[PDB]
Amino acid sequence: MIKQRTLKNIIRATGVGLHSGEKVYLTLKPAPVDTGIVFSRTDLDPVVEIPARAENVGETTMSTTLVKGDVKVDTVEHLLSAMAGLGIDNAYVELSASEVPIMDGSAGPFVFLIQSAGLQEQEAAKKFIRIKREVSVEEGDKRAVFVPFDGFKVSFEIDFDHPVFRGRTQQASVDFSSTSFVKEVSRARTFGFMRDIEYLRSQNLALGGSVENAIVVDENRVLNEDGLRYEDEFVKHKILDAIGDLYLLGNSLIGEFRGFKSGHALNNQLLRTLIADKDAWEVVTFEDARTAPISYMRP
Ligand SMILES: COc1ccc(-c2ccc3c(c2)CN(CC[C@](C)(C(=O)NO)S(C)(=O)=O)C3=O)c(F)c1
Ligand SMILES: [Zn+2]
Repeated sequence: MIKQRTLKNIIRATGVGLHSGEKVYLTLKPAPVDTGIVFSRTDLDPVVEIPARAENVGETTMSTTLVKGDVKVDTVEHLLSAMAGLGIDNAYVELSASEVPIMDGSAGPFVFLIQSAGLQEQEAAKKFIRIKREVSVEEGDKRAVFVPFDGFKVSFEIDFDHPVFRGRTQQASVDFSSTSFVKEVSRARTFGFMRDIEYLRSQNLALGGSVENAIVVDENRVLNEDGLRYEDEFVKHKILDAIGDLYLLGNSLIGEFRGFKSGHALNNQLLRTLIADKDAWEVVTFEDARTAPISYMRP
């Protein structure tokens, strides 16, 4: 069968929240079968746990935020993308502060630490959410779609009137039914504009943000000394974001996601819309990895 996966070993990372600027200690732990990804504020007494599930999304403003009462876990999308990309079903994610560390602004450092620690297959069928019917949401200009697809593939298009974007509108489509995640999207960094930065810092947003953890876009140029990891790094990062927001379903997807100027807000409306429409999806397992439409890296 395709089996559930957890961490082989505990991972510890220190970093800074992108939005909060707060210093945060991250500990990823193995978790039992069917735990899913559960975030835990270990700075609070008692400790507050929040499953990474669509129903626990609060603010979807400049990040995906999980809420339980007053308690928030901010900017989960890059870590969850890493979890989803590597096929990790079960883990505890402990944080000493509200926000996941931004690292280099990609999922790269997370996939490096996880893959260094290694993965543990568990004696239980991995569950997938299979898209059975088209499901679509639109906030005027913006579109987010699930389509039936025998595998896992993500298409995105952004279209910002800004000279940095080649003049050519950056679009990408990636099939992740095999092992393209690490190579293709893992290293694509978040990005923001010199134009917006003083106002956002006014709203206590992007306080931790620097060239060290983001693509910083001037009027006409990327400011980073070393420029871009990829020609389409911007749209690849939007794909990384979508994979993490989609993992809030709680299981890997069998289907196609298509985003059109989509962000955290619309991604979350699409999951809620999907979850409501029970004829549009079912949960499937695979007793024989050889006939499954998804394959995973050696553990
Ligand atoms: C040093 O100068 C600057 C200027 C602007 C920024 C900056 C300003 C704002 C933002 C970011 C960076 C990253 N970031 C998150 C981006 C975004 C929300 C995202 O990646 N979410 O996962 S996105 C690409 O979907 O729009 C911001 O909103 C900075 F970090 C530094
Ligand atoms: Zn992002």
